[PDB]
Amino acid sequence: DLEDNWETLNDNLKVIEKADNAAQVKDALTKMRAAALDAQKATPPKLEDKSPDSPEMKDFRHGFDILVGQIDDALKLANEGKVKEAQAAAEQLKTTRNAYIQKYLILNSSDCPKAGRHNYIFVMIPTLYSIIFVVGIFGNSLVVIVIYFYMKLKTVASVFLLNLALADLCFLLTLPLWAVYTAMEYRWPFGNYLCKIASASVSFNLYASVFLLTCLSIDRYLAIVHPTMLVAKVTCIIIWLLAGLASLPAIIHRNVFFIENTNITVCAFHYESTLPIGLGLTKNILGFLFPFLIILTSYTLIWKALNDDIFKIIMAIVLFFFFSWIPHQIFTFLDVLIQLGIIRDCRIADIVDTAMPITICIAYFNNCLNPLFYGF
Ligand SMILES: CCCc1nc(C(C)(C)O)c(C(=O)O)n1Cc1ccc(-c2ccccc2-c2nnn[nH]2)cc1
Repeated sequence: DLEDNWETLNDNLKVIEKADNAAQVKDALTKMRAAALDAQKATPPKLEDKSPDSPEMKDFRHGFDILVGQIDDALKLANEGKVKEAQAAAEQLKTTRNAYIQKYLILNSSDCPKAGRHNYIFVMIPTLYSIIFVVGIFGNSLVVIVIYFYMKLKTVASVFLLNLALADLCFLLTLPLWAVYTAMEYRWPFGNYLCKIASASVSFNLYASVFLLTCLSIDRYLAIVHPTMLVAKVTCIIIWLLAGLASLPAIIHRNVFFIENTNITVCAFHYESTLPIGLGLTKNILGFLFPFLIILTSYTLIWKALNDDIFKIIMAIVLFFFFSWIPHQIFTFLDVLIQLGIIRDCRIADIVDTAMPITICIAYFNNCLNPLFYGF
């Protein structure tokens, strides 16, 4: 935990400022020495695709030798019983802290920084996120309990729809963190752990859902074109594995970063060959093309052929879900043209950046209205 180490140091360093005697100084200094060594083992935000033996990481750890070496000589004063002398030596860690934020914790400024910053986006988006949240909680909470009661896990279709309800709940728990994020004019108070798991949870919902809907399609194809409860459950737990592993880029590259040397802290992806677009497009093929073709060719048969009740809900979930992702896939494509440097105009950037939040709501609006399709 590298953020906690800096919190431990910055908190202890303030105990030195308000100190009285050498014992109180040493007690705080001895704890700061431990956190530097614990930090020196860690990997910083910007050095993700580099080895522990890289010259970048050798420089990371050398910075924390300069830290520990400075904490040594300050301790030497506190062992001798020199408080006012030691209090000065501890202020040398402020230049190390400053040096550190500049090198690893500042996101490289775009040409169009303010693009997307509009007041209505910071009131519209959170209140949308709030509605999607609480409706979706009571919505998908009702669906799981009626599956235990009424359906009682009778069908093979029933189990995939129970899983989809749970996958929607896992997503919804996190939303409050993005609601306020956007309400705070894009700044993230919740730290670096939650930056990752809350970003891994929305990628999850995309992979989980589409794999679950692929199974609902393949199920309804097999169930009434060529008329396995154990195998369905074996699939569902394997879907969670692949959706977790597909969301593993959210855990690796997401970090809380400052911007342009300011107070406000953003929870952004680090991109850093240009294979991040080359393999940033393999999510679209495996997300869209692999399921979409299988799911179209699944239903185009059984719709034309045709049991009926469960087909009506799955069709409505499937058609909406994919129609919802068209608006966003258009603008996230456009955003990749902006990131690459293909398109310059900041007025165009502004349009894409302001559109993005809205298109994201639409893509994840299904998590609260999927329960409404069960009603029917
Ligand atoms: C439902 C997501 C809510 C959300 N809204 C926003 C903004 C644009 C500020 O309004 C953000 C945001 O970019 O930080 N988020 C997090 C987020 C978005 C997409 C993804 C995502 C979705 C699919 C595939 C990959 C990712 C992803 N992972 N890491 N980075 N993007 C992950 C987290």
